[PDB]
Amino acid sequence: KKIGIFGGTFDPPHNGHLLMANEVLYQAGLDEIWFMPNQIPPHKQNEDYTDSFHRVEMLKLAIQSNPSFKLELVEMEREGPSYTFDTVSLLKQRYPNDQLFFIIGADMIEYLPKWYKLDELLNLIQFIGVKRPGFHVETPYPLLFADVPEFEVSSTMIRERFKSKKPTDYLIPDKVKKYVEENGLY
Amino acid sequence: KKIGIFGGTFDPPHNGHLLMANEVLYQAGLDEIWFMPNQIPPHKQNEDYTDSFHRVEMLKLAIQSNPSFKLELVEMEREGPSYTFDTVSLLKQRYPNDQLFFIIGADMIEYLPKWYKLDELLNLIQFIGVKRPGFHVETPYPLLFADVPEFEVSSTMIRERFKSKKPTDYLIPDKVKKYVEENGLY
Ligand SMILES: Nc1ncnc2c1ncn2[C@H]1O[C@H](COP(=O)(O)OP(=O)(O)OC[C@H]2O[C@@H]([n+]3cccc(C(=O)O)c3)[C@H](O)[C@@H]2O)[C@H](O)[C@@H]1O
Ligand SMILES: Nc1ncnc2c1ncn2[C@H]1O[C@H](COP(=O)(O)OP(=O)(O)OC[C@H]2O[C@@H]([n+]3cccc(C(=O)O)c3)[C@H](O)[C@@H]2O)[C@H](O)[C@@H]1O
Repeated sequence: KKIGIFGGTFDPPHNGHLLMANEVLYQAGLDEIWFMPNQIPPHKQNEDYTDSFHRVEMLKLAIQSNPSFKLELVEMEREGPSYTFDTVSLLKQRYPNDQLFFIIGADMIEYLPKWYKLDELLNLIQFIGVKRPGFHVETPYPLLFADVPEFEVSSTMIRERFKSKKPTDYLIPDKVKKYVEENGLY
Repeated sequence: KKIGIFGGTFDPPHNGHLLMANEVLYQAGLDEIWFMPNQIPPHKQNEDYTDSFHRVEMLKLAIQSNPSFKLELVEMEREGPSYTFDTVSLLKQRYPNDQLFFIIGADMIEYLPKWYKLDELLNLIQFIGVKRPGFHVETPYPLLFADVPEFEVSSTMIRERFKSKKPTDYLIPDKVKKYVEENGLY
């Protein structure tokens, strides 16, 4: 079972995610994409990253309509900063017969260096890069690519959008927008 | 009444369209965007557009959920190649008290020169340029700009996608995908 782990803090989740996952899904020839949400984002524990419960909620709304997208709360499986090396380690254990790939966008590609235990991690799983507008890939690390239309949208956009009351339409599912307004986020 | 005429042949209409329009609507402080479908695309009369009726049908689906998006079939009422001069002329007559702006993406911007009566049209109404990924703005014509998130997605993408059965999800309203599938398009 060829699976693509798509970790992210999704605060909030937006179309850009949906499109990349859905495109990587096809391009890397995967069976299902796994949206894995951080308990507490490793690279940002000093940034004020929404309570998790709302992230997993917003996440569930953004991916319901796609049969091939599946939630994965394995990192929510208990306390401490969610370091991919630790998680992937664990995952390769629960699912030893499945083919696993991790997915990141241009953005993170630039961050590979600052990233806990990347040299051990890269040995565990293979990485798939996409290419996000504004950032750019180039890494000196083993990484496979997947052509994916560039879509300029990041959560931080929406958050500011959602606070200065700017559009946010056609950038996040109409379901995710409501949850935010409803549950008072951003 | 501040209006942004958003002409296109929309074959098919896609999120890129929806996104740009909804942004320009904000960025240029307009009251509503008018999606204006060609009867027969001026700049490509020897290609294949799809009979129109479907373009208007697909167009109608894409913009239903947005109260500020409106359909304008003015060009559909009177035969022959839909030249923006002729039309904007007429428009500036039916609506003498409303503020009218036209809208194009980097795509069209590059094309301003090969464009029936630009010099006289430019006199009639003000254009608002966006910027599409792949193309790029630079023109020697009087044009205003509206910052709008780059979204690399074209109808010609979809058409090919919809015919080599590739994803198309998250690129066109799901209502638009159905119409195509049901009505045997592309
Ligand atoms: N338009 C777009 N086109 C393509 N991708 C886009 C995108 N907008 C956001 N994305 C991003 O969406 C995904 C994730 O969303 P987002 O919430 O922004 O992701 P983010 O919070 O920045 O972090 C990405 C993941 O990498 C892991 N990480 C990060 C840093 C350090 C370490 C470590 O162990 O040391 C691990 C962790 O699992 C995290 O969930 C991809 O990472 C991608 O970069
Ligand atoms: N991702 C994206 N980001 C921003 N904009 C994007 C876009 N993808 C498509 N678009 C385009 O969508 C809009 C229209 O859709 P589309 O079907 O592609 O538009 P298109 O068929 O290329 O032509 C644009 C409009 O210009 C007029 N025109 C064109 C050529 C010659 C003459 C003449 O007077 O001789 C007149 C005509 O009224 C038409 O409605 C904008 O033109 C924009 O460029």
